[PDB]
Amino acid sequence: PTLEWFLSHCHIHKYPSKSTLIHQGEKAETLYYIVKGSVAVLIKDEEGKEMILSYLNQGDFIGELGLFEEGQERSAWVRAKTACEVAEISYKKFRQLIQVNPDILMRLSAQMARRLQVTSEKVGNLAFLDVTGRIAQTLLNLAKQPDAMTHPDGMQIKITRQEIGQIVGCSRETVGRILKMLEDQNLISAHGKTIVV
Amino acid sequence: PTLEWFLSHCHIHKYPSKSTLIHQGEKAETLYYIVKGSVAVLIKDEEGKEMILSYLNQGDFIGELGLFEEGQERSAWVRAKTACEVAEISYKKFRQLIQVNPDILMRLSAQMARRLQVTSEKVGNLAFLDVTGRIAQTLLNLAKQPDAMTHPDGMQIKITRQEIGQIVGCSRETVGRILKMLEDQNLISAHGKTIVVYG
DNA sequence: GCGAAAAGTGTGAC
DNA sequence: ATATGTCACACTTTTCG
DNA sequence: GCGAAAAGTGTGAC
DNA sequence: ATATGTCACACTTTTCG
Repeated sequence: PTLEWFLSHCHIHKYPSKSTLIHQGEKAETLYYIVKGSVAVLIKDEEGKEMILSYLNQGDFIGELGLFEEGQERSAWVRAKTACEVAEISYKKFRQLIQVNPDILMRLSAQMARRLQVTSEKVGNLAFLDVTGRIAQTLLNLAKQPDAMTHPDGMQIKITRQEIGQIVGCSRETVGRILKMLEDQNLISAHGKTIVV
Repeated sequence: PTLEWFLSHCHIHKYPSKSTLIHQGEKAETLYYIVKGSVAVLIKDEEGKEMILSYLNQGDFIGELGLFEEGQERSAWVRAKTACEVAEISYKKFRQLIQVNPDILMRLSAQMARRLQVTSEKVGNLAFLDVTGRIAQTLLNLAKQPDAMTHPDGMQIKITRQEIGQIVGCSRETVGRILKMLEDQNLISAHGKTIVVYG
């Protein structure tokens, strides 16, 4: 609909998996769009520890926060979870496409709107739930979003305790002994893959 | 400017301190705007422990997360920190107000860009810093807010150690202690009103 | 500006 | 208290040419 | 579906 | 190896009518 006139004016690129689309602090000049695939947003403490803030996918805009004031820089990091085709438009041409048609600027804002809600939750979990709890929300919320494939009884999913470790914010081994205390307790089963029940 | 174009379409409302302007469950259908005053956004623990997410000052929009979808609830709480003339429109008259002068969709979206930056940072702080870390930072920030009196040396923040405990995610006593330590180092001076930068 | 009622705060071994 | 992190390395379990 | 690295992971007790 | 949460209430400071 609106997207094709939009998606026409962009330069399109294919990023191999694990590439770095965006760097923290780099000066924000380009908006992006995930035409194919998925990406990861994560930030970093000067002493190297990193935390995933979210997974983004086909349909979502990227690097939109730089768009509204200028001077500023990329707020987070965006790596390629897998291959992607990314339409890229300078802020400037986009600042224009909005003057022609108001619909794409909305299609952005809706996007930032649910992300400001999904993020605020994440603050509350970090502050109210102990790790064990955050991990069960992660294993629920993960095991549903499109990556997840319909297990007979309780969807399945592929995640490393390492990575659960950077969403929940604890470490592979604590993620470890706890996860098991779930299999035992009986609300999940796992072995490389994680079978939610 | 057309912000006035906006208010002249809106309808004000006077609130008093501590009054909860929005509540975490109800249906979003109005989009506030803070004429005069400050308000605080916070969520709650399964039993009441609050966690203030951010304060919102005059010239801010409130409850704009429903504006882009139907039948979504209000996601947090918002209580007047002070008195607040808070303008109102409704979702639809607002969209009707958009397809005409695109400007304020822009002025709203911009505020929602900052918020995700600030909130992203907060999740950095909770996940990376330890309490003295997070409390120093809270103090760097509030020292920087709009509601901060000037002091010869440093900024005079006015605040309740109970509040810092909420903002930061720690209990009341932990704040009291840390606050003490920082004074001993001569980094602040406290007594209800606090001064950041020695004293 | 008054103070009385309400709200805020330390303390310390687990 | 009570919850969670941090150590080394041989260990699985998953990678793919 | 072949094995061989490459990843990813469980110790425990401070 | 560690940090911060806990519990009660005299005592201190803020509120607001």
